[PDB]
Amino acid sequence: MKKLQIAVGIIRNENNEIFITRRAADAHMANKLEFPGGKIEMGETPEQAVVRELQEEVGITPQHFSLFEKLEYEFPDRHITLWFWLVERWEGEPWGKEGQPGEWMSLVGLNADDFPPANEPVIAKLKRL
Ligand SMILES: Nc1nc2c([nH]c(=O)n2[C@H]2C[C@H](O)[C@@H](COP(=O)(O)OP(=O)(O)OP(=O)(O)O)O2)c(=O)[nH]1
Ligand code: NA
Ligand code: NA
Repeated sequence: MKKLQIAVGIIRNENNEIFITRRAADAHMANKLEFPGGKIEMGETPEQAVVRELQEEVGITPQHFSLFEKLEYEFPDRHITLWFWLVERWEGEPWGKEGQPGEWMSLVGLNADDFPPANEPVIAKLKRL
């Protein structure tokens, strides 16, 4: 099975809300809630990837973020490594720049069942911040 490196951004505002998008019906992990992000490309670092992905997907430039969690997940047909970046400062206002659903969700109200299963320990970790 193919093995991908994925960089995602946990976009947290000052009211402890997270900017969460929903994946398309024909995507892998279809219809799931997600942190915006995507594939790290050849020639780019994980730090560069999360910046580029958040610019493409939601129209913000992260600054002074940090690695919140790195983990491996074996899906039924693919293995990925997920780089979860905590993004607490950024330029711009996040929106559905690719036409995807996107909105602010209270951290305490997040339900891990709504996300890909790889996100479960990260969501649990965020809720103890
Ligand atoms: N973006 C994102 N992906 C996640 C999360 N949790 C999780 O297991 N994934 C998985 C789903 C996918 O298998 C993979 C992300 O791939 P993607 O479809 O977002 O990649 P991409 O946008 O770069 O794809 P492409 O259209 O550029 O080719 O990581 C998450 O919180 N955010
Ligand atoms: Na991508
Ligand atoms: Na993506």
